Amino acid sequence: LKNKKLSLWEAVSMAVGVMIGASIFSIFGVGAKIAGRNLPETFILSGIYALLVAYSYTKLGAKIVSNAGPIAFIHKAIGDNIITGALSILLWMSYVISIALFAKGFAGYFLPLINAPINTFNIAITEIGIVAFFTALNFFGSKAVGRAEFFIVLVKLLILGLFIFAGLITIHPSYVIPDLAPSAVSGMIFASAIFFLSYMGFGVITNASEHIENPKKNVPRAIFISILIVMFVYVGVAISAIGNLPIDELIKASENALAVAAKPFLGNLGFLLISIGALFSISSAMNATIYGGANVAYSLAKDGELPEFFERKVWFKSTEGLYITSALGVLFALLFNMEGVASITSAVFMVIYLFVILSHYILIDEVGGRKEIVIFSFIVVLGVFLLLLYYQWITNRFVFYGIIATFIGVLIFEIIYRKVTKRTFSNNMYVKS
Ligand SMILES: CCCCCCCCCC
Ligand SMILES: CCCCCCCCCC
Repeated sequence: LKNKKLSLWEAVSMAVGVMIGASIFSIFGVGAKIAGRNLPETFILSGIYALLVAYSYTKLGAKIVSNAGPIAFIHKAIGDNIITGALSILLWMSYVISIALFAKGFAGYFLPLINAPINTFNIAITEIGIVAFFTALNFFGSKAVGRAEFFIVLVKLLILGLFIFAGLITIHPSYVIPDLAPSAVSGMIFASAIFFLSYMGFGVITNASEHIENPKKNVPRAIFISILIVMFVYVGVAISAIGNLPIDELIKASENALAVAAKPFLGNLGFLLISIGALFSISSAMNATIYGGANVAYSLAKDGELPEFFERKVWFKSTEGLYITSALGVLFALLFNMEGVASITSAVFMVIYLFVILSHYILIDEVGGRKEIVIFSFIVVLGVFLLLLYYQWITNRFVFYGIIATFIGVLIFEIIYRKVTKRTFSNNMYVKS
């Protein structure tokens, strides 16, 4: 008896697909708004943060194998307690808010495509509709869409290959050169904090590590390769879009930026292709996030453990979790705007990453690595976290309290859940590895 395993390239594709769905087709507009022409440099900077985090994930994942992902690293370092417990809930939440992000991104490209007006109602309906669709998919087609994921990722990479290389032919180099004004530089740095989520490949990979062939080798390789691929794609797309459309026209077309940005150099067929590619990209990212991420993370948080053998591409256990995940996802999507959801997601990922970096530090004699680099990584991510919170405090204080309420709500829930259920975590998550 054995799990259906992913090869290296399938694992790479999975992370690349999720990352592109979020960065290219969901939050790209927000980046044009905050970073403007410095957006290409924002992606690079966010990629540096991602690589610093990757240093820890790759060292830990070469030694520890578990579908519990970061929660296995954390348990191995600090044992079982309310922190470990709350982090398992937080990892689930990170998938929940990502679902809101994808739903929003889908609505943004979908409504202009069908000529529907942008309303608070039309947006709301389309988000509810797309989430409900992926919820229902559990019962009829989540595995089949799963088999289509690899081919959707290839196609959107080609489409974005076209966008990059055709776009570069006609770019104005005069709007490609980085703006070094103090306010252009500081917008670039604030955006980088929001755009940390652009490299959210860690989740789907490590939550699938036992379903990955030769995981001690291929989990670290998939994390590193996928980050490098998307770094090149993002920079190519930001330059091409920015060099072809007035920066203030990117911002008005925020919800579907790249389809409007394709028009100058690919005409109405480019608008159509980018829009259709966006819908498939986001769709495939949502399937990977729900069936592969959220299903795993919910069961681990609820049970304190996972089955040794299960189908990743369905809601394999505790079906109530599927409805809870979808309902909370729709809630976040209705309450906040794209920049809001992006900020909350990025904040949550940073807290997970900090505890992984800490775990790497505690377990350094066992897993290896340089203590200097690990401390450096921790300080960077913490700094970026606080920059994000500061930015929210001055820009949108509702988002600020939203972020704080999430962390606090998660910790309080853990204490109450642990007391009600007696649920505990053990080294049986990773002991066999
Ligand atoms: C608004 C409901 C959308 C219906 C699902 C369509 C599948 C997405 C593929 C483009
Ligand atoms: C993430 C914590 C999940 C708690 C829900 C348990 C409900 C049990 C349904 C029978």
